[PDB]
Amino acid sequence: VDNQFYSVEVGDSTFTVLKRYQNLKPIGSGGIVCAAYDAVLDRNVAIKKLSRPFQNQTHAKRAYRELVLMKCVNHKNIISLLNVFTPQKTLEEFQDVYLVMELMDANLCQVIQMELDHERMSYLLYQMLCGIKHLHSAGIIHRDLKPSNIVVKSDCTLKILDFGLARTVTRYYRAPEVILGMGYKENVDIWSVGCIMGEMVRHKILFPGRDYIDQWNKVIEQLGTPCPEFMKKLQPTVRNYVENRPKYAGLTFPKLFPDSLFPADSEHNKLKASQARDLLSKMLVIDPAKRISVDDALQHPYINVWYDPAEVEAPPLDEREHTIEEWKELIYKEVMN
Ligand SMILES: N[C@H]1CC[C@H](Nc2nccc(-c3cccnc3Oc3ccc(NS(=O)(=O)c4ccccc4)c4ccccc34)n2)CC1
Repeated sequence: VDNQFYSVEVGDSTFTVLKRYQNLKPIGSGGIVCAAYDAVLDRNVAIKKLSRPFQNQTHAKRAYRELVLMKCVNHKNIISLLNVFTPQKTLEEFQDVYLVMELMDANLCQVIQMELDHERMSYLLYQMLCGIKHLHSAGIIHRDLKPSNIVVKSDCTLKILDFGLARTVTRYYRAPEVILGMGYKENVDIWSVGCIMGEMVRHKILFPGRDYIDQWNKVIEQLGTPCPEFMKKLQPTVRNYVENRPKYAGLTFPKLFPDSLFPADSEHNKLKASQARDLLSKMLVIDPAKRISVDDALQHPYINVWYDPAEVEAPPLDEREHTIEEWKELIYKEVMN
């Protein structure tokens, strides 16, 4: 049963996988990820090694939620699992989980460093929004979208790699309502998409900062101090702190995103430029009550040329604390079924 597996050294770690997976190359560390050729499917795959994911509750809750959710969702813009396995034979010896998905070519950090035409940028954006809408329809509100957890192929197809934060580290993309602990709804994810869109245009992180204080300052000093209605939705403590900040009017969007940042040589590109700038202005809106929704962003002219009911309207529960040993059991049952 273990002769089904072989081991190879990859850097500082050891991968022990099914024999079907061949010629492993490292493509990411931080679990460990390898590219591989899969002889049964005749295609390339990415193999992720979770080492002792039950070693603490943070690793374990995340790993478990991820595994479970991969069955609560089938959609081309979201990560899909081809295979799950462990080389260990019994609950007692169990250590590692390996997860296999289709191999993609790049993450969004890499694409952000490139200039893109409007057709590519808009298609990428459309796919993000489709994936999010599918998620929201399943009751999953992500709240942690970022360029590092989105991946693309050379043909511009896109996938979201994880399922976000639970109902209960890079933070530049987190919504104001998250950063300020204020409660949220579906369009909390529009903010992050706006941060990503804005970065793709400017080639610079919009709201960089070593901590949330820093981040909040970078947000208001560019977008302006938000309205009184927004302030009055904050808790006494946080509202105090946010209202006693140096005030700002902020800048308009032609100044935040000058005409020289876009391709605007032809009439096609001049028009798409102003339309891009319009969508940004509906997305980077501090007050969730005034921020565009996902359905409305899909209907926007910059995005809607791609619209397709098939992709947009595809069909769609406890969260609790446990010890290490209980997590190890929960997780092992999920990889074994
Ligand atoms: N420079 C290029 C970047 C893209 C690379 N191709 C590629 N294709 C697919 C996935 C990845 C990838 C890269 C780095 C880290 N993770 C990657 O993929 C995964 C992310 C999350 C996964 N889910 S998870 O359960 O492991 C997870 C999610 C969130 C937190 C913890 C664990 C993956 C599961 C199986 C296989 C790959 C997974 N990378 C090729 C090289």
